[PDB]
Amino acid sequence: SGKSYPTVSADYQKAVEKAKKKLRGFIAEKRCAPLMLRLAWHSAGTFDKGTKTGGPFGTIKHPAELAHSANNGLDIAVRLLEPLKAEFPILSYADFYQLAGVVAVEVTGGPEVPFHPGREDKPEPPPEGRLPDATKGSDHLRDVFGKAMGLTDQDIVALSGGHTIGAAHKERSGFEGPWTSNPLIFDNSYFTELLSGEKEGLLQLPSDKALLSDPVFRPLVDKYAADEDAFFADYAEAHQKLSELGFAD
Ligand code: HEM
Ligand SMILES: O=C(NO)c1ccccc1O
Ligand code: NA
Repeated sequence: SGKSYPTVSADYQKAVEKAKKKLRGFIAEKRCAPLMLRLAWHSAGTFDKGTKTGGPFGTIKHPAELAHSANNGLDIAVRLLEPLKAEFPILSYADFYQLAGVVAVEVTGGPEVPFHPGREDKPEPPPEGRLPDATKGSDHLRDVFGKAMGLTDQDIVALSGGHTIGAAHKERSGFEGPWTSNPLIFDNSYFTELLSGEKEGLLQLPSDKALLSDPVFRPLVDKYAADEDAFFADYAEAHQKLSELGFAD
């Protein structure tokens, strides 16, 4: 929607296809899908529509951006991918990381998020502080996803469902544990667990709980808890948009 994707060479397209396969096997074996989804989303989620700065242009590999507190632990993800990236010198880091995020969702059983190549790596990381704060609520979520990224309220709730895989770590954010009973399985359980309340061994952030009390977010939580197909459709739409912020406009 509103996108005009660039032309890339046949050899570039060949590399995308081969890298997709290599990433599947690597991410599945290493059990790092959630960390790779977090990497891709943290790279993309810095987009500010007003200034057209940040976004999915490969800058998350820069030591300066990895040092942002919201990126605690993503240095591990960058290191894990570097040997594989080196097998695909023709690819931009931006394309590679966004492809890794799409693959992370696929190999855990989630929707097939469309992918288009051609992002060009940008020289300078954006300023720290654009990623969302786990202790804040719905006004903050709309500031970050809406006023900065330019995504919709539907996209906020669907993308929050990325917590359906993975966990927090007390040494990284300070929060601790998985949102779901099957942290390597991508399904609608994040919403089921959010709605059933606190269960021992499972995590809810204040930012997750904010979805339950908001008049626009709550009907979406309910929809996704009742209808995984609907969640998968809206998730794929939102993740594609996120992965393409500032790209091919
Ligand atoms: C809605 C606002 C969000 C907030 C406040 C938030 C906050 C957090 C926090 C505090 C952690 C734990 C980090 C750690 O301690 O390891 C985390 C992890 C994670 N986030 Fe988010 N997040 C948000 C949105 C998203 C989005 C949009 C996605 C992707 C679609 C996402 C994907 C993930 C994943 C997969 C993990 C698990 C990482 C792992 O298992 O190592 N999050 N998030
Ligand atoms: O990993 C995160 N989000 O996915 C995250 C981690 C720490 C602080 C804020 C955040 O948004
Ligand atoms: Na899960």
